[PDB]
Amino acid sequence: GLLRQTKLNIIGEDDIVKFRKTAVSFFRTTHSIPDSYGIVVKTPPGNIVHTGDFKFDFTPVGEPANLTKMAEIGKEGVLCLLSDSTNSENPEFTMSERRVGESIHDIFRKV
Amino acid sequence: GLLRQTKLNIIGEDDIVKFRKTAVSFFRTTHSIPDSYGIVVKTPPGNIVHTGDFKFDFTPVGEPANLTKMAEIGKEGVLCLLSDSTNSENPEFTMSERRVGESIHDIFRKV
Repeated sequence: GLLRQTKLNIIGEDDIVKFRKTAVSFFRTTHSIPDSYGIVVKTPPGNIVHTGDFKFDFTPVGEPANLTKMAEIGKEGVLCLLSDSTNSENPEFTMSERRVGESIHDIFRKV
Repeated sequence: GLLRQTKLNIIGEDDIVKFRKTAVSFFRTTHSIPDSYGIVVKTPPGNIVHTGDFKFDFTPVGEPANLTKMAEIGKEGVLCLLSDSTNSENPEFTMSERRVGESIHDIFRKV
C-alpha cells in the first residue's frame, strides 16, 4: 500500500546526488541479478566505498562491470571500503555466466 | 665489447621520452622476473600499447602491477594492443608467487 506516499528515484551510472556535506555516486558491478551498482559516499573526512554484492565476469551477459571507474575511484582516494565477503572462503575464480549459457545450449541440443 | 660505444638509458615508472611526433611511456607489470614494464607508444593517429610479458598477481613479491595506470591508459584511448599470448590456452588463474614462497618455507621446515 505504501506506493502512493514514497518518493522513488531511478539513477544510473552517471548520476551524482549531492547534499549539504555529502555526495553519492555509482559504479556498475556484476552479480547474479541485472543492473547492480556499487556506491561511493563522499564526505569531508574522505570517501567511503560500498561494493554492493559483486563478482568479476569479463564475459558477462549484461553490461560489463566498470573497471575503469573503479580504478579512478581508488586513485581519487578512498578512506574506507565495505566489501562483499560472502564467497571469501573459495580460492577459485568464478566461472562466467557465458560458460553456463554455453552449458545450457548444450543441454538443449542433446535432450 | 660493445659496452664502450652504446648509449644505455635507465628509465622508471614515471619517465616519458619524447620525440618529434612520438612519445614513449611506461607502466609496471608482473612477470617471472623483477622490474618488468609494459609500454605505451603515443603517435598522432592514436596510442599503441605493448603488454611486455605479464601475468596478474595481487600478492606479488615485488612492486604490484600498476592497475590504476593501466585503467587510465585505456580511458585516454588506445588504438591498438599488443598482448602476451603465451599462456592463453590455460583457463585457470595463475597461482601467486606468494603461494610458492609459502610452499618453499614449508619444505624447509619438514626436510
